[PDB]
Amino acid sequence: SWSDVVQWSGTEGTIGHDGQRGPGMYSVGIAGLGGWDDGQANSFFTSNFSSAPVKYDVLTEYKSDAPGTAFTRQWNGSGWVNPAMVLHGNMIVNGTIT
Amino acid sequence: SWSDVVQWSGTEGTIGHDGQRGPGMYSVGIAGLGGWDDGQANSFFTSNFSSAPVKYDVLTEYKSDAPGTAFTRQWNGSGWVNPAMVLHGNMIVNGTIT
Amino acid sequence: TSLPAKPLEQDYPPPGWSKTPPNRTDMTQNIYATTGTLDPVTNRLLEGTSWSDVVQWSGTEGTIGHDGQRGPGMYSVGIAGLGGWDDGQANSFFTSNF
Repeated sequence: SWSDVVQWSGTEGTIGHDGQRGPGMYSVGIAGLGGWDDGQANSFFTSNFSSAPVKYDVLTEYKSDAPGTAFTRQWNGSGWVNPAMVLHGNMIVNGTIT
Repeated sequence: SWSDVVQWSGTEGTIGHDGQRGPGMYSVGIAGLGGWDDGQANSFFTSNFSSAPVKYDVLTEYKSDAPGTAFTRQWNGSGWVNPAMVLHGNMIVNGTIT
Repeated sequence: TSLPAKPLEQDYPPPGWSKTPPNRTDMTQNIYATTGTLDPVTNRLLEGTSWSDVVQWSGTEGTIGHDGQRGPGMYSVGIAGLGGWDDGQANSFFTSNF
């Protein structure tokens, strides 16, 4: 009888992976914000980016009704940590110019 | 004579597709803006991103000479629609703080 | 995963080899086949003849291609002690984050 059926021609390769997505100096607001929200930040990225945040990702969270209350954190690839030196144009919090 | 020429070795696969591009809370201005411009917004993405806008994409359009005139829309994957809750730090339009 | 060395043993099959093409559970690996003159009386290779040069016999997985490019945005970043546009700092920003 016929032998065991075996592949004879070439095989198409699978889908690989390419360069990672690039973040930006974003600025988003959350209603009723009293502090930095890791959950809201993660939800923002999951909803829009369709991918996890990447290394050195900077996102700014603030309460719009009182623009002084603003929080900025840097994603170092595993979580949100306080960045060493991040300075926005909206860094004027307590209405003071010296 | 020789038989019909047929492939004998493996075949390289084609190029697949990977995770989608991630948007951000962008803020762009258009000269002479009297309202939200779908065409200008699409031209902005086509020129810079080199790709179509993705789901939950937020872009802010404003007239720089009068910063109060600002418009923000969310791209829900098929068009620009009014977002449910988007609140920027520049949401102060009519010079009023209450 | 690579081209095996030519078998030296006259056994059918030689050590490390199988008479029938084994199932390719791992796609990255390839089925390599070599041929020789078999003696049915001894169930081994014919005296004075050996296995042919080892050649690929099954399909080959393709390499990783490239897809649509990353999309930028209307970003706004600050640098301490800035007296003018900094190409080096801008490039460092993109290399670190993007």
